[PDB]
Amino acid sequence: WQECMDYAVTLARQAGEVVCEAIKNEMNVMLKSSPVDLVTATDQKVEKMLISSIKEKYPSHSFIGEESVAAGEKSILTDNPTWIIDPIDGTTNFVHRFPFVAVSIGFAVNKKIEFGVVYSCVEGKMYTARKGKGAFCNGQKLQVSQQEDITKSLLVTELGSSRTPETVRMVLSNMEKLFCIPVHGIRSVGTAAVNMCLVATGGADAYYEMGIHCWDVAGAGIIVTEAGGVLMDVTGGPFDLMSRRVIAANNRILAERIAKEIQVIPLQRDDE
Amino acid sequence: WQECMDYAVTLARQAGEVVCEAIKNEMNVMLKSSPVDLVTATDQKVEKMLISSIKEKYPSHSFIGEESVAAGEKSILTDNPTWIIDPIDGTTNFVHRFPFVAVSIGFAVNKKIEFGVVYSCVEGKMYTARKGKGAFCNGQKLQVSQQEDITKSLLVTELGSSRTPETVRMVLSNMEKLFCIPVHGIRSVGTAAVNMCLVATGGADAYYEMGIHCWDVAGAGIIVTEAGGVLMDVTGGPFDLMSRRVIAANNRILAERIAKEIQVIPLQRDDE
Ligand SMILES: O=P([O-])([O-])O[C@@H]1[C@@H](O)[C@H](O)[C@@H](O)[C@H](O)[C@@H]1O
Ligand SMILES: O=P([O-])([O-])O[C@@H]1[C@@H](O)[C@H](O)[C@@H](O)[C@H](O)[C@@H]1O
Ligand SMILES: [Gd]
Ligand SMILES: [Gd]
Repeated sequence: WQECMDYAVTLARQAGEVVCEAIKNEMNVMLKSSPVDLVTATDQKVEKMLISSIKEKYPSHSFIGEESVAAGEKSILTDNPTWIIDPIDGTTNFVHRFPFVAVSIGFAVNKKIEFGVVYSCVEGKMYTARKGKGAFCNGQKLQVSQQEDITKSLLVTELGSSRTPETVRMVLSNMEKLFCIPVHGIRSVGTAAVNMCLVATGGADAYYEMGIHCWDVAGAGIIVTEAGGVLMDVTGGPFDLMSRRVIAANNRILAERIAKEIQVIPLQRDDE
Repeated sequence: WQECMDYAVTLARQAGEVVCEAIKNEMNVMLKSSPVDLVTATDQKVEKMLISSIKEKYPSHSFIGEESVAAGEKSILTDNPTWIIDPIDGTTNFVHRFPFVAVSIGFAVNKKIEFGVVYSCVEGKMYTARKGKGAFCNGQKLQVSQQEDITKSLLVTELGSSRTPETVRMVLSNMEKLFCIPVHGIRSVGTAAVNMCLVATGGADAYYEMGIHCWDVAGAGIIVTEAGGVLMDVTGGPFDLMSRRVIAANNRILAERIAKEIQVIPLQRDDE
């Protein structure tokens, strides 16, 4: 898989180049499932580039990509080598020129992530992680923080892409519950992949969200775990990649405390 | 004042060097008025340095600083030249190594800000602005966004430092109103001065908050205005540096629409 991975880092750098040239130019902003679910031409062409490049070298492999699943392809994860691609994680940031946009590639064999690559092109930061080998940013090794006390922790989360009132209501009240524990604070930079890479560096202690997709988190998940952190479902159980929920923490102590505090929001799975 | 200003830029870059070497070392964290109201040796160290060097060169000038006020100095603004200083805006970010911390200096004469310098040391970003002379980031000229439609805007705000349940419920309730207009999104980077600097560059369309202080916003306010933005009280009234409240928007249409939507929290003024 190291060949696949070496190839992946090369593709991520190239697609990052395209994303960061486009971010300063004029854009065609179109709508996906709602007025706040957006897509530009750059989302579409970068995903096209990546999928057809990988298919060339590795014609037997499977793909799950955002814009492809949007085009009618299905998100069904099987045992076959599958590349899980978000061409632009943080499309709303991109459209606004808010300076956090990531290219994300995860690679799963037997439904387990083997390596992940996250390229934050505006910052010039390349995060990579291979199962068993550690996590790196620009060739430097990452470690999660050591905080075990929730009342001294800094959390990252997002409000999400739903404006359904009851949903929005549970998101905000889950926030209030954690805020008033109290925790030191809560941050939102606008993309799941970068929020998670900030946990891996030890800049934040935990990230949680409900509503994300498998493509938003596949690459960054192995970066957290290889840096020493943990992935978990909001029930407190095992992380389920197709479930649309994630807690990504420095350790199980903080992970479990969050799970205990927050209420589950009902969501259709990626595999339904 | 250009000599004062050139001096200020030199001082901010210097102090930024202290902050950003300190951030990679262990801190003893201390509390002020609450368990989420944090201070370290560096906040105090840096403010002392800053105030000595200025009044070394400018004996007649007045000073307002966060840790000085915590040491019993009073935050009254006269017509005298006054340096308004936050050594570290983003102390909780600093403590955690969350990569957004700023040194902030504003300079007021006759109770109006003449110039402002904000140094985001981890990114190596120096934002400066002088009345009538424009806004710059590392030599590059800033311009706010053109967005006049609130339904297509991206906002920044912070949950703040109060854990009083009445206040917190108001903060989130105001959030919910705006989120559900709907706006494209809401981000939180953890420091007012950096939040406001993101508005000046055009990356975010507007920032608002209640509960901040004159030292959090004195430097970055003139950077937004010289980039073409507007400042305003959340009441709809004129911005008031001592009122603990601010909207910093790209334009009047957005600022007034926000004031309309949100309710005011009663706050103790800085000059009281
Ligand atoms: O659409 P996108 O920018 O690729 O992915 C985004 C995620 O990174 C973010 O965590 C989530 O809150 C947004 O709703 C959206 O899903
Ligand atoms: O205390 P500090 O780090 O100098 O300044 C911080 C501000 O930048 C931030 O906008 C606010 O939400 C925090 O409560 C705090 O006031
Ligand atoms: Gd995306
Ligand atoms: Gd401060």
